[PDB]
Amino acid sequence: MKIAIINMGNNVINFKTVPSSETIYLFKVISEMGLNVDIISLKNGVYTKSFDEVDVNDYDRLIVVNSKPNLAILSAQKFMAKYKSKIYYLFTDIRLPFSQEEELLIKSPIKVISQGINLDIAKAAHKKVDNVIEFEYFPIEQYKIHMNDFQLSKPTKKTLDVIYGGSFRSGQRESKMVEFLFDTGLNIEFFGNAREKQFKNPKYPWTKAPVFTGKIPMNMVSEKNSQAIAALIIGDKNYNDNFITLRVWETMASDAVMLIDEEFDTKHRIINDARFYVNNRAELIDRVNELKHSDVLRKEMLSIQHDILNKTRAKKAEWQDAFKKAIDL
Repeated sequence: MKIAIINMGNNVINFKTVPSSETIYLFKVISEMGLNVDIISLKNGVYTKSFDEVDVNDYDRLIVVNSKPNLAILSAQKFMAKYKSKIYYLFTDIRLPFSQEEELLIKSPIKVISQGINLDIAKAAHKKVDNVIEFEYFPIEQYKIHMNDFQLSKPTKKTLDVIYGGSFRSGQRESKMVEFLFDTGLNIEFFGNAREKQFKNPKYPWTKAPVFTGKIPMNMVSEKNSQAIAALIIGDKNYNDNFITLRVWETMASDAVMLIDEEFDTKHRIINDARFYVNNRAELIDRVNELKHSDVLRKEMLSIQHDILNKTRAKKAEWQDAFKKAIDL
């Protein structure tokens, strides 16, 4: 069968853009499943084919990913509007559900392959889509760990207590970042798209902020994380008890102990060990001190999380088969 992948919102040509890179990594892992795949974009290149150089109905399955209208957007729509079969939408971000004069109207039925295990959240987010639509769960984010050259970080010299990478997402996220990363009295670093000046809501007061550092190359999350004793996984609305994110795997792979905000995984799906979960600032402080004072606890926890990462990678074949079934192969 011939499969084509389209990035609905961004242009794809190289690794010099976060959205172009993730698309190329997905393409790589799907190709490696032993599938004839192409990426359709604006231009022809070492990784893509241009919309005008391919025939839309030349492909048997069409996979769509996504991450102010522009060229990539209008072109993708036009292309999909001429496609005559079912479109497979990878639902990887709660804020980015599929969404849509005649040359742009998509009429094909749409199957949403949800990264989150709770399909009701997936159904509610697309309640505005009139197209015939069906839902299925698949852990898409494991694509990074099934990369053939994925590796676990090795013992690193610690220069930080806690590290957190992320962008300034307001609301619960803002409230949770202030709760776990501010006024702790620990040596904390916050890397990514977030600046101290953004934390100006009188609703969430704090005295002392963590060290904010820039973004880091999207292939060094684990190495950045390894400089710390622990790395934190913070909850977000609708992600909690639903999605597992790339940050979880990147953090699990690192030399830093992965501590998870309880509210993000109340059933303890990620790791069935209470030691890895914290409910508030007090617990994070106590847990980090325990880790700092017991090299034995720290090493034990690390080997447990690396173990969980490894069993998961051990099921690569079944993950591949599940993916194919999800795209009706």
